[PDB]
Amino acid sequence: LDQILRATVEEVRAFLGTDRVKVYRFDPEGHGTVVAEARGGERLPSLLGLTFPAGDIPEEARRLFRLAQVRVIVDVEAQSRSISQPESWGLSARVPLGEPLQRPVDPCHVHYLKSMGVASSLVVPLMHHQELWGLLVSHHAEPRPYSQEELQVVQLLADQVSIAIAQAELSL
Ligand SMILES: *[C@@H](C)[C@H]1/C(=C/c2[nH]c(/C=C3N=C(/C=C4\NC(=O)C(CC)=C4C)C(C)=C\3CCC(=O)O)c(CCC(=O)O)c2C)NC(=O)[C@H]1C
Repeated sequence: LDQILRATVEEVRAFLGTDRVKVYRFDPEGHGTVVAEARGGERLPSLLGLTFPAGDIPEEARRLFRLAQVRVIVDVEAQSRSISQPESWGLSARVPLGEPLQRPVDPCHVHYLKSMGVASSLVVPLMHHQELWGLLVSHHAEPRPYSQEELQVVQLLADQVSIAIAQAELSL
């Protein structure tokens, strides 16, 4: 699995040429590990082999990853603002899909990325419909907005990858 993913992040990155693209596996406890990381160069430190703090993924958001497989952070310049204080939640039948087009992100995570030297982050999961094995995230040091064309690229590869991680798991 590791070898496959590592090969996936390196090759895919070459196509996106994005400052940094990595795969993030989710552990039932929340302790996920970087099993795939690509970088343009020694410009941005490598987070490979490092462990992220458990709980990095909130509650309302993580549930969306399982429901809509669609998340992205907008240019910090436009300064999207949000509050970690949501009103109730949707029902099983209802599937909330970013009511607004600006889907503002609370400041806590925005400045967090600023600390990472990132302005806009895109997320295109590499997993199943009702089950999340991991998450893919791309970093672009530009205030430019996200385009559907970007989705076209990962849509075909992500689906083939999400399948790879699923098929590879059977080995063990
Ligand atoms: C601050 C109190 C907390 C918080 C809230 C929060 N998180 C997001 C957005 C995202 N979080 C990430 C982070 C990652 N990038 C990575 O490199 C990795 C792998 C190690 C992760 C998991 C990203 C890219 C997202 C998804 C984009 C999105 O906006 O959904 C959100 C949005 C959810 C919402 O609207 O409430 C917020 C506001 N982040 C924390 O970790 C807490 C400390």
